[PDB]
Parts: sequence; C-alpha cells; structure tokens
Amino acid sequence: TPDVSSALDKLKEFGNTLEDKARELISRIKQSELSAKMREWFSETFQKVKEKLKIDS
Repeated sequence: TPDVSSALDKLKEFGNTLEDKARELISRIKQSELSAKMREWFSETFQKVKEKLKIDS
C-alpha cells in the first residue's frame, strides 16, 4: 500500500506490475522468509529490556 507524491505517477505501468507481485508474495509470507533473521533479532533486543525493567524479570 505505497503513499504517493508524484512517484507511482511517473512509474504508472512499471509501478502497477510490482504492486500486484507484492499483494501475492507478502499474502502467504507475512514476516516468514521476509523476517527469520528479523524475528530472531526482535526476541533478543526486546528480551534484553524486559529481563532488566518491566516489574523485575
């Protein structure tokens, strides 16, 4: 869902092609083989904060 400011106006024929390929590849993945290294890093960066602060652990 890309927010335009004369960007998809210039690439209107090329922009419409990889807009259909994004609602197709992400509808099935949805942070799976897009993340993997990102979901390991989120349960690591947030876990360092939570064990120190919150209430205690």
